[PDB]
Amino acid sequence: SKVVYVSHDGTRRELDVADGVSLMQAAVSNGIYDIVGDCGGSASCATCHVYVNEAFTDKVPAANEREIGMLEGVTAELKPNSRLCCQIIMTPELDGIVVDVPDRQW
Ligand code: FES
Repeated sequence: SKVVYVSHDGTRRELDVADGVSLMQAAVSNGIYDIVGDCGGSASCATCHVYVNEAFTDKVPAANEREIGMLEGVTAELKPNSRLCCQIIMTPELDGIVVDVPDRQW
Protein backbone atom coordinates (compact mmCIF):
# COMPACT_ATOMS: atom_id res chain seq x y z
CA SER A 1 0.00 0.00 0.00
CA LYS A 2 1.42 3.42 -0.89
CA VAL A 3 2.79 5.85 1.72
CA VAL A 4 4.21 9.18 0.60
CA TYR A 5 6.87 10.75 2.82
CA VAL A 6 7.46 14.43 1.92
CA SER A 7 10.67 15.82 3.26
CA HIS A 8 10.93 19.37 4.53
CA ASP A 9 12.52 20.46 1.25
CA GLY A 10 9.51 19.13 -0.67
CA THR A 11 10.92 15.90 -2.18
CA ARG A 12 8.23 13.22 -2.16
CA ARG A 13 9.25 9.59 -1.63
CA GLU A 14 6.53 6.93 -2.25
CA LEU A 15 7.15 3.53 -0.65
CA ASP A 16 4.99 0.46 -0.85
CA VAL A 17 4.32 -0.60 2.72
CA ALA A 18 3.02 -4.01 3.76
CA ASP A 19 -0.01 -4.53 6.03
CA GLY A 20 0.82 -4.21 9.72
CA VAL A 21 4.14 -2.36 9.20
CA SER A 22 4.41 1.01 11.02
CA LEU A 23 5.28 4.09 8.97
CA MET A 24 8.36 4.41 11.19
CA GLN A 25 9.54 0.83 10.38
CA ALA A 26 9.11 1.45 6.63
CA ALA A 27 10.94 4.76 6.84
CA VAL A 28 13.97 3.67 8.79
CA SER A 29 14.46 0.50 6.87
CA ASN A 30 14.40 2.40 3.54
CA GLY A 31 16.66 5.39 4.11
CA ILE A 32 14.04 7.98 5.02
CA TYR A 33 16.71 9.48 7.30
CA ASP A 34 14.55 12.40 8.41
CA ILE A 35 12.56 9.93 10.58
CA VAL A 36 14.91 8.66 13.34
CA GLY A 37 12.74 6.22 15.37
CA ASP A 38 15.25 6.16 18.19
CA CYS A 39 13.25 4.31 20.84
CA GLY A 40 12.34 1.58 18.38
CA GLY A 41 8.63 2.30 18.12
CA SER A 42 7.13 2.12 21.59
CA ALA A 43 6.15 5.85 21.81
CA SER A 44 9.07 6.53 24.12
CA CYS A 45 11.09 9.17 22.20
CA ALA A 46 9.21 11.53 19.82
CA THR A 47 11.82 11.14 17.05
CA CYS A 48 9.42 9.70 14.47
CA HIS A 49 7.38 12.93 14.38
CA VAL A 50 5.44 13.62 11.12
CA TYR A 51 2.58 15.88 10.08
CA VAL A 52 -0.32 13.79 8.69
CA ASN A 53 -1.86 15.34 5.60
CA GLU A 54 -5.35 16.70 6.33
CA ALA A 55 -7.03 14.28 3.92
CA PHE A 56 -5.84 11.40 6.19
CA THR A 57 -5.64 12.82 9.73
CA ASP A 58 -9.06 11.36 10.75
CA LYS A 59 -8.47 8.25 8.70
CA VAL A 60 -5.92 6.79 11.01
CA PRO A 61 -6.53 5.41 14.54
CA ALA A 62 -6.40 8.09 17.27
CA ALA A 63 -3.28 8.83 19.34
CA ASN A 64 -3.30 6.84 22.59
CA GLU A 65 -2.31 8.48 25.91
CA ARG A 66 1.30 7.42 25.64
CA GLU A 67 1.72 9.05 22.20
CA ILE A 68 0.11 12.26 23.51
CA GLY A 69 2.62 12.38 26.41
CA MET A 70 5.52 12.00 24.05
CA LEU A 71 4.28 14.44 21.30
CA GLU A 72 4.54 17.14 23.93
CA GLY A 73 8.28 16.96 23.55
CA VAL A 74 8.75 17.07 19.75
CA THR A 75 11.56 19.38 18.76
CA ALA A 76 10.09 20.72 15.51
CA GLU A 77 6.86 22.72 15.71
CA LEU A 78 3.98 20.76 17.30
CA LYS A 79 0.91 21.20 15.01
CA PRO A 80 -2.71 19.95 15.09
CA ASN A 81 -1.74 17.17 12.61
CA SER A 82 1.44 16.06 14.41
CA ARG A 83 1.66 12.31 15.07
CA LEU A 84 4.37 9.86 16.01
CA CYS A 85 4.55 7.64 12.91
CA CYS A 86 5.60 4.47 14.77
CA GLN A 87 1.95 4.70 15.96
CA ILE A 88 0.54 4.66 12.35
CA ILE A 89 0.17 1.09 11.15
CA MET A 90 -0.29 0.56 7.47
CA THR A 91 -3.51 -0.98 6.15
CA PRO A 92 -4.92 -1.10 2.58
CA GLU A 93 -7.47 1.53 3.55
CA LEU A 94 -4.60 3.99 4.16
CA ASP A 95 -3.23 3.55 0.64
CA GLY A 96 -1.96 6.90 -0.58
CA ILE A 97 -1.45 8.42 2.88
CA VAL A 98 0.82 11.44 2.77
CA VAL A 99 2.90 12.59 5.73
CA ASP A 100 5.22 15.57 5.81
CA VAL A 101 8.45 15.05 7.75
CA PRO A 102 9.74 17.94 9.89
CA ASP A 103 13.29 19.25 9.44
CA ARG A 104 14.41 17.88 12.85
CA GLN A 105 13.60 14.99 15.26
CA TRP A 106 16.33 15.67 17.83
S1 FES B 1 10.00 5.65 17.29
FE1 FES B 1 10.09 6.46 19.39
S2 FES B 1 8.20 7.49 19.62
FE2 FES B 1 8.11 6.64 17.55
